[PDB]
Amino acid sequence: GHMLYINSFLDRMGEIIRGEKSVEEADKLLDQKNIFEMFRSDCEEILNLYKSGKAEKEEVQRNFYLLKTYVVSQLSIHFERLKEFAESKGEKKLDPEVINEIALYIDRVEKEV
Amino acid sequence: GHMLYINSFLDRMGEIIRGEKSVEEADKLLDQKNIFEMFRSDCEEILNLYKSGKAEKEEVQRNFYLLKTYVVSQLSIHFERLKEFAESKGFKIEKKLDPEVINEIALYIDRVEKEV
Repeated sequence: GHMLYINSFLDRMGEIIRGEKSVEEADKLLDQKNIFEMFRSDCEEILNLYKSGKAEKEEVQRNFYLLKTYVVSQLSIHFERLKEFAESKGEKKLDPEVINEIALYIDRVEKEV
Repeated sequence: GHMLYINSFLDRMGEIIRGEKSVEEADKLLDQKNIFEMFRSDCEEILNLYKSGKAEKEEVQRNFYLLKTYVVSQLSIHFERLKEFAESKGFKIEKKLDPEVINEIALYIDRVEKEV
């Protein structure tokens, strides 16, 4: 697989950084509970694509591999970047242990595939 | 939204790391000339999804944003990752990636991003 990559957190960060959406939005985004939920929804959406045959299994597997690798390798850095982007214009953080839980959840959901 | 994200370098790297492809393949992947041509071919595939109506302009705009930001901010890291991976595994690579080449790939994407 080679095309499919849902990631709501990443796209929403990009909207704010490109100045397409208000920096005020960083506040709900930088909330670890909402972040955990965003990824859950991503997982549910990707899985629904597989279940309905709309995306082939290999594209959904690629998306899960990318999503897990994003959470493990980039999410902590991105959160801090966006936290710093926001503050440098006028709070909370993301516990490494929540990041693990997101990775765990993606591992779980995927087993279905 | 958005679902589309073509990136051939990222996927091939991931395939070598996962063991789906031989480590023998890292050497070809990490030739900076092949790297530049790979991103050029990706832009063209992406442009053709738009031009064949398989992806809307905002999907391909998302792909080019991620691809441009991948090149400027992740491509050197993944290059080094893969070297470090091929070395441990016993196939040390004697290739490097010019900062200037990174710049020219980003700039090239920046170029085709300006559309159709």
